[PDB]
Amino acid sequence: VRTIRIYQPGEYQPGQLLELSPEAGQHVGVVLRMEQGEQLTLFNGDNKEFTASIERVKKKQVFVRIASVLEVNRESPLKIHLAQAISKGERMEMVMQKSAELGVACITPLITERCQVKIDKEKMAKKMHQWLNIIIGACEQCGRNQIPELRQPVYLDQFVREAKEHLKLILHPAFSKTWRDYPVQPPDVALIIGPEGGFSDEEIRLTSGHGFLPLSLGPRVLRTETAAITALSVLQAAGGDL
Amino acid sequence: VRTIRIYQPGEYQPGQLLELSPEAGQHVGVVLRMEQGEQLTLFNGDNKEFTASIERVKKKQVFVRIASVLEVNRESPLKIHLAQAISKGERMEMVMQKSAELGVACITPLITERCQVKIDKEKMAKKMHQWLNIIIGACEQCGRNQIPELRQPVYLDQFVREAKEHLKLILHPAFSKTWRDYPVQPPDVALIIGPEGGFSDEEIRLTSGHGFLPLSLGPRVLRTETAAITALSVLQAAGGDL
Ligand SMILES: C[S@@+](CC[C@H](N)C(=O)[O-])C[C@H]1O[C@@H](n2cnc3c(N)ncnc32)[C@H](O)[C@@H]1O
Ligand SMILES: C[S@@+](CC[C@H](N)C(=O)[O-])C[C@H]1O[C@@H](n2cnc3c(N)ncnc32)[C@H](O)[C@@H]1O
Repeated sequence: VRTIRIYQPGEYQPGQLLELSPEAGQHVGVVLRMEQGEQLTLFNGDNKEFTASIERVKKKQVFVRIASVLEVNRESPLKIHLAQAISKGERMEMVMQKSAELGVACITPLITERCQVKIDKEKMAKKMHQWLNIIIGACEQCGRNQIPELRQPVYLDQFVREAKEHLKLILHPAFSKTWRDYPVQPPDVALIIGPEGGFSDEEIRLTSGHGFLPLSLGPRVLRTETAAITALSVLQAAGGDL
Repeated sequence: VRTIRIYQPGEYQPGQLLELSPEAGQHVGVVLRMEQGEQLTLFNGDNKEFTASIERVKKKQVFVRIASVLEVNRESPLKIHLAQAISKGERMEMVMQKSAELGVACITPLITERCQVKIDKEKMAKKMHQWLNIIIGACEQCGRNQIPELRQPVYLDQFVREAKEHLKLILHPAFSKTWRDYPVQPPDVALIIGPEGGFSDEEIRLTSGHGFLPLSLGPRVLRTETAAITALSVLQAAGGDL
């Protein structure tokens, strides 16, 4: 059995008793049901890991004894900024979880013409909150000791205007080329993946106007959430740490 | 936009009047509520797309008239054999779907040491039916006109003994070799992926001894079902049609 990893930002040092955050301590003592003397690895989002053991469980609060600090970085050298068309429900959560597993540096939810979602300020905020916790959960899972940035949703126009990454790719069949036709390598990539219905010709004219080049992923139509993970897999395997 | 795709095995020809299989009629007649006169693209599993029109719908009996046949092959030239350790519930469903979207040729459900599944012949024949249907659904969605082969569950020990693919790979986070260290090319490749708990040292011992060579997918630990998506994406990108 592997050791449990818990996100706990902030600075602290070995030998120090730490009171776990509300969510951290509620994860450990309540959800995981762990007891005094059990072991834990904490990470702070800054690429450090802290070995620890549970000493006192008082209600939902959890106190942990730090054993040692170690600098452990599992980031890819290829920084990909995913711009993912918003899908309803579980598929978007799937993308949030697995794109973090695949080293994604930064995620922008994208509102595009053929997205089928209701854009409510209250609703969007809840989604953003839920998405960030899924990301942190995936980072506890996969070993990343730095949380990827989850940026506020923007329309296609804004994102394509502000995009400054050195390689800029959109998943779209027309005039597309495979990963071998592009210079996939650090520093960074902007990657647009669209909604189930795809993109309008006007949207392609706008993205193509701002330097986004068309990338294919084989002759089979991939689902929207499949396409994110496949695209990240292929780009990391080409010019990252896969 | 594009016509609804329905898997319909068997032999049939342009100009025939054809009664759809019960599951196909259920899908067309009840789920999708399709009307007489609407169009279907049937595929029989032999890289043929039949254009047909719905001539009568009576609950879940559906009769179509075949108009034309077109040979259309969306199979990867790399034949990948995924042997996926069996995981709980919806994780394995994701593997079946994504791997068919990704062009997998053959799937073997795999029983490894740390799998936590009750070996029940009633459960397992049922589960094999549910996995098959997820696969078939995936070919309908993604455009494969040929169903991947779904084999019976076998234990790791037997699978590794019997494997005959020209390139054999075992996926484990504590490896360092990447896809670039191997001749990933036709005809075929066998790939072994572990459960949520991974492989034991004994299993790594066993598979290495039977010629499965070590493959890593970067320094982050992927969920069992993420690893199937990433591994197939990378292998199709390297030697298939991605
Ligand atoms: C990834 S798809 C999202 C929709 C997905 N089919 C679903 O069910 O949710 C978004 C757009 O990406 C494009 N796309 C999908 N697979 C592709 C591929 N293999 N090569 C190039 N573009 C692709 C398609 O044009 C699609 O309209
Ligand atoms: C959740 S992982 C198993 C974790 C477990 N603690 C272990 O490593 O022994 C499930 C499967 O995904 C595959 N996998 C996950 N990350 C991988 C990586 N970075 N490189 C190669 N295989 C990986 C392995 O085949 C593993 O058995």
